[PDB]
Amino acid sequence: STGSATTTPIDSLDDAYITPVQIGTPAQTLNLDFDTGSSDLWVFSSETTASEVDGQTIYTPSKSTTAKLLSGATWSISYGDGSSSSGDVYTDTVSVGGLTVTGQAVESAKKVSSSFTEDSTIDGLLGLAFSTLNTVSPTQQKTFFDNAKASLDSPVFTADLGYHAPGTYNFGFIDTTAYTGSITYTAVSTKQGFWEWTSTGYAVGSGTFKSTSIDGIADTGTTLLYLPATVVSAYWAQVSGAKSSSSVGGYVFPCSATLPSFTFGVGSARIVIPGDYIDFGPISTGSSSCFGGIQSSAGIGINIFGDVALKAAFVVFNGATTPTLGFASK
Ligand SMILES: O=C1CN[C@H]2CCCC[C@H]2N1
Ligand SMILES: O=C1CN[C@H]2CCCC[C@H]2N1
Repeated sequence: STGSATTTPIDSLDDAYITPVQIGTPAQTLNLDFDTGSSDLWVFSSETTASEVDGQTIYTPSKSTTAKLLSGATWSISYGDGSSSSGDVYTDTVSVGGLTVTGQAVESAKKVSSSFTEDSTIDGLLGLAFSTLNTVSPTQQKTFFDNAKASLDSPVFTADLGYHAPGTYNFGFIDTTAYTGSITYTAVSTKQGFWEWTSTGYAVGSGTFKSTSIDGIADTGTTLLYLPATVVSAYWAQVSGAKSSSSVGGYVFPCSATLPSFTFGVGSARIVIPGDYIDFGPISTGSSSCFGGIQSSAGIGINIFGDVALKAAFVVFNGATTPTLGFASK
């Protein structure tokens, strides 16, 4: 089997991407944030505290003839940005772009933190990291990809995110019309449960390529590119007036600037992020200070190749017995 679904930016800055997902019988379609940095599929639901729902579409398990309470199971997750959610668990039929899994754990939120309530465009998350990170207790549950894997034509999914435009998540096949050149594959460590790999270096604008190993994760659920402070300083030094602002929480730059590109290495290959992809717009409405798309990972504990980096490439998440990642230009 295969599946193919379009993913759509939630706003004009590409702050996140949402993909429609069918849950239950008859189908209830919710728009989920596909997140290769976590492993829980959770949704706003009829069980979510009413004051914490503001415009999201909810899953109602009592209206699904295929829903079954997973008795005794609970879940609770906290993300790197301080947001969180928790609840109980149903199994139900879940379909993405024509690919159907029966018996998928659908984690129903009883509580969500303020940042989730305040984002009416995101109805929940669909985790695509390794199932070892799934938070369901006492019986850990598998991700949608893990459940689908054996049925897929090939044990892979691909992320093809757009810049200021929709893109595609495919399951079970590699669309050879969706990229240019060849796909360069690179080793993955699953020891932390992430799609963790090592970039071979970077360049700023037209500058010379610096060969240096940069360990990090491919995380579709993170908006920006988070890299070591040395690398990030070298980038922003090329932008007149750019500076790190403690009050804003990262590098800002004059909105009048033209940003340089940033290149990262994948083995001997190179992925070029155009400068415009690094512009996240005014820090507040009407400001002439703009927020940068490349930020330091120093306070995080891991480097994160988020959407800023991934959207410059066609990315293969190869879930074979030894997982690997593939990157192509497009
Ligand atoms: O609550 C948790 C459980 N352990 C991890 C799961 C994936 C997201 C990061 C972290 N947060
Ligand atoms: O596990 C993850 C990857 N996806 C994102 C969700 C929102 C907060 C940042 C990040 N945490």
